[PDB]
Amino acid sequence: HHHHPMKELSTIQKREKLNTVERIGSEGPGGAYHEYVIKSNSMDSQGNYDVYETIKFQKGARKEEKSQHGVIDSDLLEIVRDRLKSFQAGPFSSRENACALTHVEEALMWMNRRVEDRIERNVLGTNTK
Amino acid sequence: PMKELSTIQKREKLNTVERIGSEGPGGAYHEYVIKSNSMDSQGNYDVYETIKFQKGARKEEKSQHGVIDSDLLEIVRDRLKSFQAGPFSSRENACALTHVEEALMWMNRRVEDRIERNVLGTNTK
Ligand SMILES: Nc1ncnc2c1ncn2[C@@H]1O[C@@H]2COP(=O)(O)OP(=O)(O)OC[C@H]3O[C@@H](O[C@H]2[C@H]1O)[C@H](O)[C@@H]3O
Ligand SMILES: Nc1ncnc2c1ncn2[C@@H]1O[C@@H]2COP(=O)(O)OP(=O)(O)OC[C@H]3O[C@@H](O[C@H]2[C@H]1O)[C@H](O)[C@@H]3O
Repeated sequence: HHHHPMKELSTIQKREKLNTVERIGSEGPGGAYHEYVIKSNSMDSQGNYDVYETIKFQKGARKEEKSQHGVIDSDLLEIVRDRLKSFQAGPFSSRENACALTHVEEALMWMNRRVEDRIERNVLGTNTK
Repeated sequence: PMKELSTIQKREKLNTVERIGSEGPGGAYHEYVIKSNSMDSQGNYDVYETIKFQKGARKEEKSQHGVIDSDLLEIVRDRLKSFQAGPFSSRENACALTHVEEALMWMNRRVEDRIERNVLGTNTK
């Protein structure tokens, strides 16, 4: 349904990118964006994107008022973790995937570490340092 | 038919994640659902989002287009940097961000290795 700047993310990958990732909206809680669109570099025969998917993040903490519900970052990393685990058990494994997986799991471990630190201080879900 | 992922986080999880469909190319699933642990007043999920991955390499025929893992990590990267520059920063975020960026760098290395071996977009080791 979508026809083909500052908003596009500058990615680590530079060559042969499948998609562009773009931040949607304005800065919100914490100074972060809470909507992104992943869109193909390819057109269909009449100029629509082959891929145009939106990701909406939980906007406004859980114990704070008026919060839009959505995805949280650890969910995305858990998906990527499951896919790399699968590729590693399959026919096209690689050292690079492994290194990436280990780093993804440690990123997830640090995100959980943040969750538990905020539980322990009784600030999880509030607009607090 | 749970198909639910065993996550690193074990407490206060906002959402569950599920693999949808069957194993595909390379032995991986290409569709996932992120689903609330919370319901609205009539039992519907507050969050029900689906992520469909590029299934079957870009150069082969008969491929379903979609997202690739670098996109998800690039989004999480941006978000963490924004949080880091903002009011509610943390060491934990900084460590997670550095690990996310290194994961992204290892993913690029695969891409660049497959470009140099000139197998990118094909079903080869
Ligand atoms: N790695 C981070 N992940 C999320 N949020 C972060 C991080 N680092 C800093 N923040 C900021 O602290 C607040 C409290 O977060 P929290 O208590 O952990 O939140 P949550 O219950 O999981 O909700 C999540 C939503 O909260 C809102 O505020 C957040 C942000 O402003 C945001 O809009 C969220 O998208
Ligand atoms: N970290 C990995 N990321 C992706 N794919 C991986 C990884 N590790 C191993 N694989 C396997 O090698 C094939 C060639 O991948 P590729 O040549 O790099 O890329 P692609 O053209 O972007 O297509 C992408 C689609 O390809 C299909 O096969 C893939 C997998 O079987 C998959 O269903 C993809 O969803």
